[PDB]
Amino acid sequence: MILHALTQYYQRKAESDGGIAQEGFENKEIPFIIVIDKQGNFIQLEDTRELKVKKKVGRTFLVPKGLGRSGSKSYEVSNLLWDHYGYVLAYAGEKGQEQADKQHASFTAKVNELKQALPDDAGVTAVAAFLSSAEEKSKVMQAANWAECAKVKGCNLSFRLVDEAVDLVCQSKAVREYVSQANQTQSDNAQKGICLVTGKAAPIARLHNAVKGVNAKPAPFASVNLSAFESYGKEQGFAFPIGEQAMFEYTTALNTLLAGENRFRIGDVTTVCWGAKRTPLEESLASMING
RNA sequence: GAAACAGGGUCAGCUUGCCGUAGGUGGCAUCGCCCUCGUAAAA
Repeated sequence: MILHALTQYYQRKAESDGGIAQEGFENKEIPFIIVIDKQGNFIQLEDTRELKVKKKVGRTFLVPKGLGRSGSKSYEVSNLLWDHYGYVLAYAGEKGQEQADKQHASFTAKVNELKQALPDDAGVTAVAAFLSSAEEKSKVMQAANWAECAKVKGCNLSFRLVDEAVDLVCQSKAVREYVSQANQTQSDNAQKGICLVTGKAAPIARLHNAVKGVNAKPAPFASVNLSAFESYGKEQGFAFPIGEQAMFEYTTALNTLLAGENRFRIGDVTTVCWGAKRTPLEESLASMING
């Protein structure tokens, strides 16, 4: 009942003010956010990096998912608004600026289609004009704040537009409904059965969402990657069919648990710990008592 | 839901006195004493 249980807990977190990502997001940490007006052009640069024992990568913002780069044609894929410096600002960082430019090229296009698919939000218009006039930040990326010089702890920056100061353009309502309906449409495009978890016919998710914490590297919960494990011609990640919506559900539930206090990580075997009726008052304890 | 290695090896070694010494001693009557006796045996 592994995956089904994970899904149960995701449902609990969603329904119980747990503030988990809503089917359409990941709580990616933004090292710093560019504050913009209707034209941006470096209205301000806030650095969010101020955090715990180390100078971390910002405040936890349930921004759209990391669409993942996966190497070769990295620049083609670009996260929705929050993204890599070369994608967003076309900051050089190194000779890998040309690719960054291409990164920027697609990121712009992404933002541009974000404007085209979702107009009437000042944020996307703002970032579009921002991309047009990134020179205003071409100085700022060495004027206000820095990216720790290769691709580290300043990378994965994002955009916040002035006049709200607390809500990221990524997590802005308008952009949110866009990304949710987009996750719905692209899902509708793909095949439609069957969930291993909800058991309903639903979009099968290739590339399970790489839950983070058990391995040192964030790792797939279940990714039939190598060719042999590819069992019955389902051939990569359909080998296991799980509803992509439910894929999100459980992978986020697992991520939260793995990052929650419930991680009594005995040596290798990290051990999350649910409660079907969440908050059974033992869930928080179960690590403290076995660890 | 077939085919699938825990694997290919890895001195516990190297070496180290249980020793240097250390009275069983000093010493203490076997004693004090006691009839083999009373006796029957020259065929």
